Amino acid sequence: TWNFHQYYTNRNDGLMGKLVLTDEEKNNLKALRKIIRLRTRDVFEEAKGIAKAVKKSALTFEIIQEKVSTTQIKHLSDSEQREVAKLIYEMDDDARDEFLGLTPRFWTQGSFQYDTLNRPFQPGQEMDIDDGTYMPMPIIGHSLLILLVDASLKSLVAENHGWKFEAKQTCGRIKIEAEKTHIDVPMYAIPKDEFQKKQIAELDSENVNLALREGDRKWINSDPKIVEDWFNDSCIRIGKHLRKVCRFMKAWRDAQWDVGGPSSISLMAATVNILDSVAHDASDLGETMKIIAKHLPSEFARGVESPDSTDEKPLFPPSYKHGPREMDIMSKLERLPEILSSAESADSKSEALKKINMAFGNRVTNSELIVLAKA
Ligand SMILES: [Mg+2]
Repeated sequence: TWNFHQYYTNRNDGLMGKLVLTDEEKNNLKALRKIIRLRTRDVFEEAKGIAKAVKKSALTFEIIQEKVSTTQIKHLSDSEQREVAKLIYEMDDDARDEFLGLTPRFWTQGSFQYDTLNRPFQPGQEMDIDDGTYMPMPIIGHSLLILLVDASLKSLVAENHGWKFEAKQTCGRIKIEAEKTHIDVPMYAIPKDEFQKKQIAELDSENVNLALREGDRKWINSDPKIVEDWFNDSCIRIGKHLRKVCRFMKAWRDAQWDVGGPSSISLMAATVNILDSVAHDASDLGETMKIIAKHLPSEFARGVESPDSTDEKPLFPPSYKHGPREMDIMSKLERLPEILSSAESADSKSEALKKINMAFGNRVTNSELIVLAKA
């Protein structure tokens, strides 16, 4: 019978040592995010410069266009530039007024904010950085904001070799395969007055709207602060070990799937439900990971519901809604406890390391992190 606590938690050779990024990596991602923010704000200032020239000495559309083709918005297709120029021209005094006072704001979400960003494992796997841009509007164009953020990202891509722009449904994305990193930029709309009033010092989820790229619906009520709050709360409530086991389950997914698998947020939600309803010992994360693995299939089978009550879709669908994908996820889920149990009862440290590395991959190599269990 073996103990795997050091295998999991050691910050040098242990799994945690292999997943957490160094302060340098962490700062390179902050620098990249700062770059994206600066360019977004700059492109908005250029566009607003044009619009301000429109409010002032009213100019012709063909002139507006000529000015637009000189700003970083020149990194859009000639048709998109046409769209931008148009929307800026067709603007009424009011919309233009509101627009000239709009300055985009930013707030990061996902792993990087939760502090659960794992070093990518298999080739193709990358670091996900979601940095949302919030537009303080009342209650302006959807297309105009989408085009301005798009123009910011494409303008940054036109400056760097190996960078790519991908237009996804809930965001515009910048990929950097060579650096194994990618940054999504979802756009939200928030109430202006409440934003200013709170600034002179939390908004209301009911008024935080996520813009959708295509479809009949161009906005949906979605606040990331809900999930962030929920996880932070669950972290204080459960303990410092929740983030660790969440990182471990995510690493497990990253090791069992080169691409795909259950979302990290479903694994997190389930893991928190388990740690909330089952007794465990934080001074032994191997035992805890065994409990978690043991209760995960039963959690994913019943279905995992988002900690956001406004979310109508679940993080993971229940059993009677499972297709090949969810059945595959249930296959691996049900295969993990057998691996931890097998590894626990190995015949040597090296074989225990071999068996336990069947779940998280060959990342931990030091077999001395595994030790005999005390009576
Ligand atoms: Mg993302």
